[PDB]
Amino acid sequence: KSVPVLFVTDTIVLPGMVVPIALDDTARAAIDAAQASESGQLLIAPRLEDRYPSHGVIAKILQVGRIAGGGTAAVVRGERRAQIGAGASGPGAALWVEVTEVPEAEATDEIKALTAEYKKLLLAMLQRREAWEIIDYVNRLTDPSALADTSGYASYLTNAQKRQLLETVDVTERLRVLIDWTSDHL
Repeated sequence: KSVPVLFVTDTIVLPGMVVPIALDDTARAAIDAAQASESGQLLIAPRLEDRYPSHGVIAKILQVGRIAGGGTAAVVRGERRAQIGAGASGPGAALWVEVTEVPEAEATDEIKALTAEYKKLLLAMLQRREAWEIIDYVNRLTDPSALADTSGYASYLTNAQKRQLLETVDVTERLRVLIDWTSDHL
């Protein structure tokens, strides 16, 4: 399964997040490519360093629009993690990658304990932010991955940390590292 890929340097999109992305040359190429395709699918991947990243997030383009400063951003919603395979030039002038579905994770009882205690630290950290409205939603949230998502929007995590979350398909590994980073709130 082949999709146009857009590399981000300044956000990270995890499954479920909705983010604007300022479109550079490479990026509008990808956006154009995705809007032509059957599926409209867009792969969102962290910074290219010396290798294709192991994983990106399949995303749906919500809206493409001009923004302050004369440039354009695309609003995208992350849908699911995908493993990145082979690359090629493709339709349009986009970079195209073979992707495959990640396996979904069964609800281990220790995942539920990890998710429970990450939720406790998150609510404290949100309470420190006076993010009262978000505390409302986070209270109703039980989906570990969807909860693990929340930290993509966190301003106290580096984009390197967030990339490490993206590339960690293991939920119990994700929750644990999130517990550590969120537990840095002295």
